[PDB]
Order: sequence, then structure tokens, then C-alpha cells
Amino acid sequence: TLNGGITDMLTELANFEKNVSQAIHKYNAYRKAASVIAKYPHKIKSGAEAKKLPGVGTKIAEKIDEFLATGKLRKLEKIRQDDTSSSINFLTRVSGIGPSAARKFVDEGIKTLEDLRKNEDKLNHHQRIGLKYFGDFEKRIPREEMLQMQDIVLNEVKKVDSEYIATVCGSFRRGAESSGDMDVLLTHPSFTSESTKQPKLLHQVVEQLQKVHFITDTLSKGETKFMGVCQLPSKNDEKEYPHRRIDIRLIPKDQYYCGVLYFTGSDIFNKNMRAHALEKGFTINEYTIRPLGVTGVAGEPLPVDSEKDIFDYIQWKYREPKDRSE
DNA sequence: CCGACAGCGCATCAGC
DNA sequence: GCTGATGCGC
DNA sequence: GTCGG
Ligand SMILES: Cc1cn([C@H]2C[C@H](O)[C@@H](COP(=O)(O)C(F)(F)P(=O)(O)OP(=O)(O)O)O2)c(=O)[nH]c1=O
Ligand SMILES: [Cl-]
Ligand SMILES: [Cl-]
Ligand SMILES: [Mg+2]
Ligand SMILES: [Mg+2]
Ligand code: NA
Ligand code: NA
Repeated sequence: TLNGGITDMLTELANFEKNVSQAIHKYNAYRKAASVIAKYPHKIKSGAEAKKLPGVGTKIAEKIDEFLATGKLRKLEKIRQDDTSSSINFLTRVSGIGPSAARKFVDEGIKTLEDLRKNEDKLNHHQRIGLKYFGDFEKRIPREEMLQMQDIVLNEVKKVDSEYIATVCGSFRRGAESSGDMDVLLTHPSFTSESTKQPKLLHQVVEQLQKVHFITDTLSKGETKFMGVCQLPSKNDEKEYPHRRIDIRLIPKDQYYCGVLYFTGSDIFNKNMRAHALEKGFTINEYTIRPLGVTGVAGEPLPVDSEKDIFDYIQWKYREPKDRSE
């Protein structure tokens, strides 16, 4: 927040480029510039001081000078006036609705929260749940509740099979005081990169969490990734907790460190680490870190026994989770 | 100037 | 039904 | 939109 007014602007621009313009790279340009400025330990005094940072070019430098002088951006003031942009930007806030679907609905006069409700018949299952819990999903989750959710999950998983290991990652693992949602990494000995000595591994867990009314709805579900909704139980007379989004990822147990690195984030951090790895002749995904052959082809998985080992390969000092929030 | 920009799971569609 | 592309999400 | 080469 030291430079909150500039990062907000940039984030607003990034949102415009992704949702409205469908220009994914401009989106990431802004997001990176926002990220790099957010960690600058000084109160930026000009766009030139900002251009010194990597990711901030001429254009963003001008926009920053404009913002520093007036306290706003003409481009955004205008963008805020345009009804289509206002609408499309808003519809994308429903989980399941992206830039494409947003622009489509608008082409049908469906541009408000109310228009969606009366037109629920035109939503796929995901967008339906998104709309249903639109309010709740915008709320943040206090670490204290996160801690309660962790308990329920770890204990319920334990009851399905003592060999399951559930790790809450995301901003939670990064030490955040509040989280947008709960991200859960799941491993079991019966599922490695070598074999799936047992099916329904993920299913049985979703099943158990649904049975104890923790999981309330499903957005999507596969053999390795679950995307849904959950809710903490409330006390007698106690007002209900907001519903919460929950992601669960089953990863081969011999690939845990690459998997936990991935899920811990942040998303920008992973982008930067993965890009940096490429520059060092490596490629990293949630499963492994392979070498890039002379021809670019990804080699075989490199032995990994800790998060740090991965960091070593790309010659990066180990950074704790709490320092990966970019 | 110019190509790269991280990597992948799930739902859904088109074409077969 | 499949594969492969696309949209949307992590 | 920004970057390395
Ligand atoms: C969105 C996304 C996510 N990730 C990885 C890192 C996140 O920590 C992790 C969790 O995905 P996420 O979508 O839950 C998150 F990024 F928002 P998170 O960092 O948890 O913050 P919060 O939800 O706002 O509390 O998944 C990527 O690698 N790329 C992406 O584009
Ligand atoms: Cl690993
Ligand atoms: Cl792999
Ligand atoms: Mg999260
Ligand atoms: Mg998540
Ligand atoms: Na720069
Ligand atoms: Na959306």
C-alpha cells in the first residue's frame, strides 16, 4: 500500500486489457509492473523513478506521471464511463464467466446482476453456482476461519484413509492474514508418477467432505482436480458463515515438492520462477523440473527432495513461502 | 526491430 | 464415442 | 506493454 494508488491503477488497467480487450499479454504486462512496484520499498516520486524497475516501460511511466500529478488516469476515467466496458468488466466477476462469455451476454442486453438471475437458464453449471454465491465469493476469509477449515479437512481426510496427506497452500501457506479461498494439495501413497494403485482417490475425499456438509456444491471435478464450494458449520442461533470457494489438487506423492511449490504461489511468483528457469535452461511445472535439450525439448525429471532443491537448479536462493507473495 | 511472454486441469464445442 | 481447439480457471 | 539480444 506504500504505492497503493499506482498499483491499483495498473491492476485496473490489467483488468481492462484482459476482460475488455482480451489482450492477455497487456494484462500480464500490467500485472508484472504492478507486482514489481508493490514491493518497491520507497514512495515513487515519478514515472522515471518507476521506469528503473524491470517491467515498467515508457508507456506505464507516462501513466504514472499523469497519476502522480492529477491523482487519476484519463484512460480509466473514460473506461469507467463506457457502459459496455463497465458491464463486461462486471460480468467477468462471476466465477465461470470470462471475457468471451461476458461480452456475449452483454450482446444480449444481459449486463447486470439482475439480468443474470432472470436469465439463469442461459448459464452453464459453473456460472450458475458463481452467480448463486456471487456475494460470498467476493468476501475474504480470515486466517482464523482458514484455520478452522484446515482442521475439518485434515481430520475428515484422515478418516477416509490415514495415509492421505492434506496440505493447505495458496496465500494461506504464504502466511496471509486473509485468503481469497482455500487451496488443498492432496497426496496418497497409492498414487505416484509410477501408478494409480487405486481409483477414486480424489472422489472419496470430496465424498467424505460432502457427507459432513462441508462441501456444498461442485464447480468442476476430475481425477486430480476438484473445484467447488464449502462452508464452516455454525453454532446454535449463530448466523451462518459465508460460503467459500475450495480447490483440491491430487498430485503424485513422489512429486509433492514441485506440487507444493506450484500451489503455494503466488501466481506471479510462479510465472517469474518458471520464466527464470527457462532462461537457465530449465522448465518447471507442478510435477517436475526438466532440463531443456539443445533443441528445446524437455529432458527427463531431475531428482527433487525439497522445495529448495528446485530453487538450486535455477540458481535462486531459497525463498520462504511468506516471501513469494508477488 | 521482434519474438517471447508459465504451465496445465476440466467443461464444452466442432468435426469426424 | 474420439481428438483437438477453445474458454475459464488454478 | 516490456524485455533481451
Ligand atoms: C491463479 C493461478 C494460480 N496459480 C497457483 C499459485 C497460487 O498460489 C495457487 C492458488 O491459486 P488461487 O487461484 O487460489 C490464488 F492465486 F488466488 P492464491 O495465491 O491462493 O491467493 P488467494 O486465493 O487469493 O488466497 O495456484 C498459478 O500457478 N497460476 C495462476 O494463474
Ligand atoms: Cl518433486
Ligand atoms: Cl511432467
Ligand atoms: Mg487461493
Ligand atoms: Mg484456488
Ligand atoms: Na524498466
Ligand atoms: Na469470471
